[PDB]
Amino acid sequence: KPNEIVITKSKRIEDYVLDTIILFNQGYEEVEIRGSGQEINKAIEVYNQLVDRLKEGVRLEKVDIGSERISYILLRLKRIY
Amino acid sequence: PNEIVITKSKRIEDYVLDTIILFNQGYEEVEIRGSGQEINKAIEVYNQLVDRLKEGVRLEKVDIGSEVKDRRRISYILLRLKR
Repeated sequence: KPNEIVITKSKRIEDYVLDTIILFNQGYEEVEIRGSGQEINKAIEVYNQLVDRLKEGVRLEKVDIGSERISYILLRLKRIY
Repeated sequence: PNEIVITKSKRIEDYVLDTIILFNQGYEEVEIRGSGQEINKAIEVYNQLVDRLKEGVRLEKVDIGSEVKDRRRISYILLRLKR
């Protein structure tokens, strides 16, 4: 659960990127990022900024989409050393 | 033609109608692309196709990323749906 992030309106994209890299740095090899509704685009932009930084060092392990009546996306990312 | 790009003008139900008609016309797989704001919209099109077609439609592939469109950087989602 500490490597499970929910994207909300509260923080900037860049804050969630830093949150994710800190979790990776702390030894969680995988982090889940969840976004729903208007924050699906935000979650994808968090992923894009992570890839921009880490390149091969991060891998998109799994993408789930669905409804929970609002849409959601769930991304599983893996740090690779 | 079976490569749909979601915009702000059309409603979700028109894209749903669009996809089902492509399915019946012989396009077994339809691609739905949404960028930036319309990522959430594209997923909603998918969810309604599921809500009406149930197991008659399968999510084959989901791509996410960023790219440059009309010289602005945008996030995108690409959904490939199979009938």
